[PDB]
Amino acid sequence: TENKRKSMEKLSVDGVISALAFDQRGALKRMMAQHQTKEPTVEQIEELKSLVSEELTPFASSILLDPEYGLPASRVRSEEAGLLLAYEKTGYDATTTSRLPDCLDVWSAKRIKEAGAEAVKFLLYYDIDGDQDVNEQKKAYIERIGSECRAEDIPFYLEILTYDEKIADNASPEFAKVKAHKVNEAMKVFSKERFGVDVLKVEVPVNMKFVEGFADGEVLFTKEEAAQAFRDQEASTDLPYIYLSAGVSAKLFQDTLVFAAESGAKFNGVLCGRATWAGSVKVYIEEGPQAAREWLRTEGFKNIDELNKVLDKTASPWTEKM
Repeated sequence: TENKRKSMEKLSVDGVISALAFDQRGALKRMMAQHQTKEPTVEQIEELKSLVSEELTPFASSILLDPEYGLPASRVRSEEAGLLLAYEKTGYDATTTSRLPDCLDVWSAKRIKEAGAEAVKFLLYYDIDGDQDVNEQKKAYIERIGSECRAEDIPFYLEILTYDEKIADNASPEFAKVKAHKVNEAMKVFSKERFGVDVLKVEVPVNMKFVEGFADGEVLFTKEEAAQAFRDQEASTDLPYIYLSAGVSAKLFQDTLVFAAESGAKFNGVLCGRATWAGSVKVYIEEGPQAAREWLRTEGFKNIDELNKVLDKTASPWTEKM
């Protein structure tokens, strides 16, 4: 575990993971498609990932990229930034309820390490209350990956995105009502030794947009209830865990971290994506590479710098977990 520990250190600063997430594929294409009539190209996708990597990794402990479009971007990251690579095929088949995991066809943990990565990240969709046989298949799949990573001596970062088989839209009030249970129970399953997880990458256990004080519409939760969901999450695992930002704004994500910390969560960092760099997409598409670069240096930098200042007072070192 000395090789894993020193990889873990390459992904962190002072035992805190302050990482930039840009393995988005499907979601990035949908964003780019809003601003031009032509289909987003391979060249366009590769270039924007490269710009964000070159410009913002000086201010991140590591960057998460996908092997499909992100390999050029991985090669321009700052000297001090570690690399994580995504291992799962993107998205999911919405015509079925199972969302079964599937690794990229020509990739292995060994090849990911040979690409210069210090971690393998894998995203799993998980409904704790879903079909038991579907769940058995998923658990066996994660066992395999965790074994691969042990053999190649590379940290395994498991991303869990929760869902309910019975609910199509995870932004809805009916999903917000069961999110805490979905998130916290999933973490308990995948914290077991047999899965070989080094770091859990997880959602905050509340949709803050339905919490009193944050909410503009229906209120579902008091702040106390929200705070308890965070404590329940903290008690769900002894593993290092970090928060993904998903589609929330920079400011809402920052406010959530302060709230998590005040509640008693001992999260160990974040993998923050769209909140930090989303504004660059429209600029890239409408005005080009140089204009995107100028946005990244000014506005992008401000988003990430403001994130780092919040992390310095909210996040806890993972060194106190192993």
